[PDB]
Amino acid sequence: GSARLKGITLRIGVIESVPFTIVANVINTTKLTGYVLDLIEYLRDKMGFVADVQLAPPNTSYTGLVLALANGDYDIAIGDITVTSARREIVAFSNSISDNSMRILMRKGTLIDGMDDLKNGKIPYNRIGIRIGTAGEDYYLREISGGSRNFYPLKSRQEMYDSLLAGIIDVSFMDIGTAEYVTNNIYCNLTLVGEDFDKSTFGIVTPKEWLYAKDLDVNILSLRETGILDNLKKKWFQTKACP
Amino acid sequence: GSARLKGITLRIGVIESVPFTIVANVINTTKLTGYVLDLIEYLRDKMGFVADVQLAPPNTSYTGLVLALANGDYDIAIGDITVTSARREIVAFSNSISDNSMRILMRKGTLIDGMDDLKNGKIPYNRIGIRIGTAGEDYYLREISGGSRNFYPLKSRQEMYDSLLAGIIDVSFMDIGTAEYVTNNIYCNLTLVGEDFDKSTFGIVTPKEWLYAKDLDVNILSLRETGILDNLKKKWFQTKACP
Ligand code: MET
Ligand code: MET
Ligand SMILES: [Cl-]
Ligand SMILES: [Cl-]
Ligand SMILES: [Cl-]
Ligand SMILES: [Cl-]
Ligand SMILES: [Cl-]
Ligand SMILES: [Cl-]
Ligand SMILES: [Cl-]
Repeated sequence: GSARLKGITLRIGVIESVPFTIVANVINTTKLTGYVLDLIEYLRDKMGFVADVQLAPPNTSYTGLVLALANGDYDIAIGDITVTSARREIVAFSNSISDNSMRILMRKGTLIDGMDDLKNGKIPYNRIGIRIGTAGEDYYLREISGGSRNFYPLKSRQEMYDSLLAGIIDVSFMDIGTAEYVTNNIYCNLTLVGEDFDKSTFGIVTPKEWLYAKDLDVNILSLRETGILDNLKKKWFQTKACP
Repeated sequence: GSARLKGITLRIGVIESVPFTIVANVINTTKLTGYVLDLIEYLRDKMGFVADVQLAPPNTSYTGLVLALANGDYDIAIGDITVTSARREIVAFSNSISDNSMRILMRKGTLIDGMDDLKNGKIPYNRIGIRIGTAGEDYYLREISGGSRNFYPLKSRQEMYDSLLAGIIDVSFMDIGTAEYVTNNIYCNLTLVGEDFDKSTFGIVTPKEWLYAKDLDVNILSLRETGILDNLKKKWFQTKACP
């Protein structure tokens, strides 16, 4: 059957990723803001659930978040979470909240023209940094290395940026939204190269055969139709600090 | 509960729309080809269902196709079918098979800059053609006419083209993929104008709470990941016959 989320408490898993989910230390506690938190508020206001927002532990991967939900740790998870076939085997996803694709990230001045350089072996595989438990890893294993885990593994975006800046790796992969955001606002010495790749979608993770699937989907689609999702994207992503 | 589609017969509703579902008569019998027919065969090969493909009667609308499925006339429906909030109330949708948006269609030479001209009343409402029972109608009512069905109603794409060419209407709306195909291959004197609008997705229509939801979704996502959906889009949409 189906039912409405009105009155229900949802444990909502979120994962740090600026400007989707921004974690600020304050004194001492944490305050969450961002596209995701604003989305939650639009859904809460319309649907009437009580939002119990739970930030995933540091270094949790995207796959880890999904598995945690599947094991009953959260009721739903909201973020820049790519819909993939392996994930869909164990959880369901809402209608898409955003289109997505990936970009190559590198230091400015690095002699890389695009994905051909990665696939032709111009870069040593152990100098391609890949965050384990991400769709980027899925792409890498499918399209670059033929199943071999021969990349430089990364535990977080922060390790990615630090390793690029330190010259420990030469490239990595990011989703296009955050890729643009961080290269235009935080790391002025990092840049994007090549064509975008792996066109995909982000969706809200839910349990398989969830009682509340229809309620959530109708509401997401209504936010899409009425321009709210576009408004939130502009609010959080249309900024550029770097000169 | 859940089940696999192997060995199961699916009645698959399709709807004429070149080059998604292309309908020919031959000598008397009907032949179907296109992106949709190829997609069905990719899914059949991997999932092992028995395909019973059924073409919707002439002048069936997109809303009509969805309602026919909800009434039990089909098991699934595959085509250039937009996922909307109103439809999700009565049916479910698979994982997206394609991103989508709409374009303004017009005769070459018509002095329309973009959607603002329609919203400002540059065009008399009876010269804006809208196919009833489509997402274009939904958009018109929400964003242009404040709920007033004051447009020139159309029963099919053919009536849309004929009406534009005869000078009975000045503009209509199409999905981007087919809009490009038709103006680049069939009607060389029609053209597209303005920014894209109503970003959306296409999905396979299924019953709500369907037993086979996961099997279908995992397989669509696998076709995405392995590049088959990209290959199919290239095969059917890359052509440009017009000079
Ligand atoms: C470029 S990989 C970034 C994370 C990705 N959106 C995921 O869900 O795995
Ligand atoms: C521009 S409306 C074209 C039909 C649309 N894809 C629908 O499902 O209603
Ligand atoms: Cl969707
Ligand atoms: Cl990323
Ligand atoms: Cl499911
Ligand atoms: Cl999707
Ligand atoms: Cl416009
Ligand atoms: Cl169309
Ligand atoms: Cl449902």
